[PDB]
Amino acid sequence: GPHMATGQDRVVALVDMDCFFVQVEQRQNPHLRNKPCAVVQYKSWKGGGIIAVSYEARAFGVTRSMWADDAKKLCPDLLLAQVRESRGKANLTKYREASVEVMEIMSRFAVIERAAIDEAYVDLTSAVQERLQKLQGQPISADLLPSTYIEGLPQGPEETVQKEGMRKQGLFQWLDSLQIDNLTSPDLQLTVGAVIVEEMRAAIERETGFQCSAGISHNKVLAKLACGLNKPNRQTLVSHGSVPQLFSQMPIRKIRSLGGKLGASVIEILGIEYMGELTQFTESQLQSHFGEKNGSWLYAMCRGIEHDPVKPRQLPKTIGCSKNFPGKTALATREQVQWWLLQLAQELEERLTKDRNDNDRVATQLVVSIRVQGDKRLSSLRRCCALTRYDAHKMSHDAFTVIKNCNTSTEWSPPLTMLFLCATKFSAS
DNA sequence: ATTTTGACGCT
DNA sequence: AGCGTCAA
Ligand SMILES: Nc1ncnc2c1ncn2[C@H]1C[C@H](O)[C@@H](COP(=O)(O)NP(=O)(O)OP(=O)(O)O)O1
Ligand SMILES: [Mg+2]
Ligand SMILES: [Mg+2]
Repeated sequence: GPHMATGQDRVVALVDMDCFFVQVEQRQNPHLRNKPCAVVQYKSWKGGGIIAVSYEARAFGVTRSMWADDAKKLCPDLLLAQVRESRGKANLTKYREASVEVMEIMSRFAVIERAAIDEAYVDLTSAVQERLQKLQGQPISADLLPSTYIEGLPQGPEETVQKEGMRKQGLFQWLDSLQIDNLTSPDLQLTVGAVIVEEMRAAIERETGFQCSAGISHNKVLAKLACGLNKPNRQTLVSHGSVPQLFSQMPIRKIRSLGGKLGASVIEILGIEYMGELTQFTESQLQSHFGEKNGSWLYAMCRGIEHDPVKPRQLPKTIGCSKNFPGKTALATREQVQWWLLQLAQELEERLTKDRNDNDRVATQLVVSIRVQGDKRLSSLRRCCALTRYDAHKMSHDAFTVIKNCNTSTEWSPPLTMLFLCATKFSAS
């Protein structure tokens, strides 16, 4: 009753760029704008692998991971932009730099947690408190929320036939119901959060040209889920009260962290399909099947409650470079292995030197990882060494030294299907 | 031959 | 420390 926490203490947003790498390339090349477009890496093997797809191309069925030759079978007029290749490998610098543009804009509004190259969480609790104080009892106009959806609305009792009509009808129902007079109202706090996110998204688009979607809720899992509900170029508010109906038909795998083996086990062991069905288990039952940590997390999450903080971290914690060597291209000679370690180490050196100048820090550990032909696991072996000098020849030599005894017997066997260098354990400089 | 990353958990 | 999970 009066003591049941409801996980309504925070306002959290997740901002995710729409078809991000495609938009970077469309900004650079106006010929690609408003077209079915994709970004591809490599070209010789089946036209290259698609890693990003414009919404116009998705309408034809083009997806991430498709070979470009096959995408062309679905979408003959598909336009393609190629990832830069340097030193024999795909080089993602352009997208990392565009990411920095967006992150630097978002951080003007609030503390952000960089969650991936194109998305960040925002803890808006303090900003909402401030805006509620400058704005005192003044109602919030629908004009302040021109691209916001209220999940679950409209409900109940003809513009309803088109999607913008429905959006406005749901928003009107929501705002009509709001009580602006209580500064402690969670629903009001979320609404002010959404106003701020509209401002943030407008700033991102104005200052970079890039469009994005966003979720606004009380925690990161719900913000992330909300964000995906009305992509692209829209934002979605998931209130605490919307959770029971939303979760009643939500496949377990759609919640972040449950998309893999753990989610599959939740489905298989409990014989359920949707997140809401989890409410019928005690915390102890869930802990018994999935462990203390997972059990408690699931017990709270299925009720819309999660406490994971927005971490104050705008910069990546590691800087890595990897290359796969599939099928017949697997590395089978000592010289091959050393040459590719050098290529990787040279890209890594460039990125580390820039990072040291920009961010006043230095990496102190080098992690070397390899995969052997036949092993399905991403990494077959991982070994570390000291990272004491930003020198590509030294880093590549040290990596060879730490992995050379994996070679069973001038020849390398079994052939290597992946090399990976990662700089870790940063200290201030 | 789904590539190139990145964060965090378990022991 | 080294491996495993999940993710974009
Ligand atoms: N498996 C993968 N491998 C390589 N790059 C990937 C990737 N998944 C994503 N990327 C890269 C390429 C992507 O552009 C970028 C962001 O990933 P998203 O946010 O998952 N997808 P996007 O922004 O394209 O579309 P929208 O969000 O509107 O659905 O990260
Ligand atoms: Mg995105
Ligand atoms: Mg994303």
